[PDB]
This record gives sequence, C-alpha cells and structure tokens, in this order.
Amino acid sequence: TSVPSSPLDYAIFSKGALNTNKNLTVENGSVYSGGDLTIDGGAVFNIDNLISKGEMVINQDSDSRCRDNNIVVRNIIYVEKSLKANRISPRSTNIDAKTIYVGQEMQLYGAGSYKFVQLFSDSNVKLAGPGVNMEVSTLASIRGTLEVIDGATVTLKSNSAVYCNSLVVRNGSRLILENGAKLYLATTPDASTIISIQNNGGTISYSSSFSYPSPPAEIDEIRNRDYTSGLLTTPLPADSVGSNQLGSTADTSQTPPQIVIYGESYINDNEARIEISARLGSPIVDFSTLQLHLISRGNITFVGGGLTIMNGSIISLGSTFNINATGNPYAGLTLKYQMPSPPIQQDIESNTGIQPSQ
Ligand SMILES: [Mg+2]
Repeated sequence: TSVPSSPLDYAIFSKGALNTNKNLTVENGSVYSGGDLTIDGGAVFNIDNLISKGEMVINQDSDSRCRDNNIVVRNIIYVEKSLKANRISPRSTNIDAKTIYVGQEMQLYGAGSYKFVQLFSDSNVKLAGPGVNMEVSTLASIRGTLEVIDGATVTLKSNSAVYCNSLVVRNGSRLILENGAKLYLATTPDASTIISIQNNGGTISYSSSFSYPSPPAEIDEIRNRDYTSGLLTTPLPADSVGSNQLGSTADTSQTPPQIVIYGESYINDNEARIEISARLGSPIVDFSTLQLHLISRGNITFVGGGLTIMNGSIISLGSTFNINATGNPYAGLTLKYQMPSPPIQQDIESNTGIQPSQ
C-alpha cells in the first residue's frame, strides 16, 4: 500500500504532462506524471503504482502493428482529474488494479475488462459501450452516479460493499451482484434500471442512509506530496566526450555496468549510444547490455525502426514530456525497471537536488 516518494523508484517519472509512445511495455517500478498522463495505444504494464496529477487518458489504436492495452497495477492508480478510456474497435483496454482513485469523472468507453479491488471516485463513474465490463472485488465508493449503458456491465463480486449516490443502467446493460455483495444507493432508481440488476444472493439498500468510505491514507499522501521538492534549475550536466550535448556518469563496479545519461534539452538514443560508448570506453550497438537511466528536461526519442529494449529508468524534469519513436511509430519500447546503484543514485541526487519530504 506504500507509494514511493523518490523519482528514483519510478520506471518512468515525469514532472509535468507525460505522453507515452505506442507499444510501450513496462515491467516493475511505478509510473508518475505531475500533469496530464496520456497513454498511447498498446500499453502493457505490470507496475506497482500509476499516478497522474492531472487528467489520465488511455487510447486505443486499431493499426495491426499495435495491440490491446493490458495494464496491471499492484497497488494504486491515482488520477487527480478525470480518467478516460477511449474506444477504437476492435481493441480492448484491460486494467487490473488493487486501488483506484479518481478525483473527477471515470469514463470507460473502450471495451475491456476493468477489475478493481477498491474503487474511490469523487464524482461519476460512466461505462458506455459493448464489451465494457467492470468488476469490483471488495469495495467501491462513488459520490456521484454509477452509469452503466449501451452494453456495459458491472459485477459486484461476493461480499463486496459498494456505496453510490445513484444508479442508472439502460440500453442492454446489466449490474450483477454475486452472493453476499451489498449495494447501497442514496436514491432510488427508475424501473428500467431496477429490472437491469441481476441479484444473485446479494442485498440492495435503496435510498439508504450510510456513510461513504474514505480513500485510504495513501491517497491524501499522494495528493499532498510535492514529488519534486528541492528540485534545482541548474541545467543537467553535459560533458565534452561523446556527444557534447549530453552528460554521463558510469558505475563499473558491477557487471553489467550502470550508466546515467543526462540531456538537458532532449535525449535521442543514437546520441545516447555515442555518449555511452565514450564513457564506458567500448562499442555499443544497443542497451540490453546495460543498466541505463535517461534523465532529460525535454523529450526522449528512440530512432530505430525496431523494438528498443532497456533496463533502468526514464526521468523527465522538464515542463512536459513525450516518449517518441520516430523509426516507425509502432517500433515499441520495453522497459524493465531497475533501481540505480548507490553511486548513481547519489550522482542524480546531487545534480537535481530532489529531496523527498520525510
Ligand atoms: Mg558528452
């Protein structure tokens, strides 16, 4: 349930708005955006936390070089504003999270399986369209309306507890209660809605007097933490070797070695490889050979036609951040998170000054 305080815990950390590339695969760590977080089609994540301090948007892309979104979050999805899962047939957006909080509206249009242990919304939750299927396994607190339309379904799993102001279900949609599930509604719905509920041994309390569950502590922690406390405005380092526009520090005390690349204005990967080769004193064709940390205040671009595989992390400390693939928008990036070694942690801390609040 703990959410990491330091940008070094993140597979991808963005100070400002984050726009991902298509066919992004992320394994381990967390992902954070201090502004709007736009996830492009074909995201496949298996991460601990996914945080946006703005709007979150999850896109779909029917190009045959693309694929479905499959987002698995072991702890928390946090969205300060609205979450919007867009719809492009015949794609799916599958999301499986322990805890999701959305401060404004949750709008699920793209088909997919959305599975939450606990859901907290400070507004409405709207599912619209064929194949849009949500399951709540334990708890949900929805301060506005739960709207389930146009073929969408919602399943309240056994012994779950769900608290909503209002419920609307119409247009070929269903709300399913499994055994012992408890639904509490502050109001009484219309006839059509009621006849769209399939109650398999649960209980519905209509126009019920109840208190909402409040989001777990972790939520207010995320809301009140300034994730870039202490951040300097010093430009990221550059050095004369390699590419004059980039800087680097290496840790060769392990094998494979670790390296941090700094690009104040941007980083492009073929230029990063020139910096890497110069710093390590050896030829480098790719990155699977290496633990790599890329830190910029501009965009990070992967220029190959093909998939880039890396181990490490990506940190943007600029106002906004795009991960771009210009060889072919579908080239893809696979990122396996790895914590930097202590010397590289210290180097990054020194050059940026981020000091998380204790
Ligand atoms: Mg250089």
